[PDB]
Amino acid sequence: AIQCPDSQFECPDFSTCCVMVDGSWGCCPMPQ
Repeated sequence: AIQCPDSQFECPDFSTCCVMVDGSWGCCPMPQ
C-alpha cells in the first residue's frame, strides 16, 4: 500500500496507482 501524488486517495497492494481517460485517478489491477 503506497501513496501517489496528484491524488486524494491511496492504493493497496491489490492495485497500482493509475489514471483514466476521463481525467480522474484510480487504482488499477497490476498487469499479470
